[PDB]
Amino acid sequence: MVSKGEELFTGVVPILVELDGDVNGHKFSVSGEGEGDATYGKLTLKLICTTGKLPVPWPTLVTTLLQCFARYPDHMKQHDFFKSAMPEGYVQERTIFFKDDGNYKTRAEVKFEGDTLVNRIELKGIDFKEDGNILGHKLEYNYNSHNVYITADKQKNGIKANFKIRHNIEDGGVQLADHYQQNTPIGDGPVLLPDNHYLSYQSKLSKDPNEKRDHMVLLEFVTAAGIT
Ligand SMILES: [Cl-]
Repeated sequence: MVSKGEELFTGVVPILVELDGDVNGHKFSVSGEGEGDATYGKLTLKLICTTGKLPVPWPTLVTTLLQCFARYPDHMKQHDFFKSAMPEGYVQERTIFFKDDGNYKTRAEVKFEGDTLVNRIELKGIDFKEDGNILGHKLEYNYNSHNVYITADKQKNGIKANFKIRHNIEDGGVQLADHYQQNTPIGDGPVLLPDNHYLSYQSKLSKDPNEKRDHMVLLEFVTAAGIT
């Protein structure tokens, strides 16, 4: 295989996610577990709000709460930065602009801790309207399909990405969330720097019928594309 880190994703990998958030002073934490299967580009997570009631809609946290589980086609294997940075991992940082509303800033470390892939995140949100679509909880509990556009950032030995999420509004149009992303390796080992391509995402949100805590079950299907 074209990276040593790629070897770590040939089977099902257990996942842990931990997020600490503060949006307009409303603090919260989220803990999740699940598994990823990069051979099929699939991951499943159950995420719990461990502080009680989540003060923002679950859909607004989907992108923050594992691009190393993308399925890269065989002809694209030299473009998989994410797996090449494993097991030491990478930092993923974003600014997320909600149109006509506030923004999230996130910093995450995605790395192996033993045999488990862990995503540990800090999120800060500011400038939200208390009666906007986010703090007013006006978003549908569902998720559209999007492309994440990736380019190399050789100066940082990493990558950049951008994309636009469309969150359906209950009885309305959509709330846009414009994402800007950077990833840089944590380790010093060599990584794969890609040609321009994209990750095609499809996501499904659901609930565990036996779970009484505030939670989200998230299934993502992720496939790299955009190179002939
Ligand atoms: Cl929600």
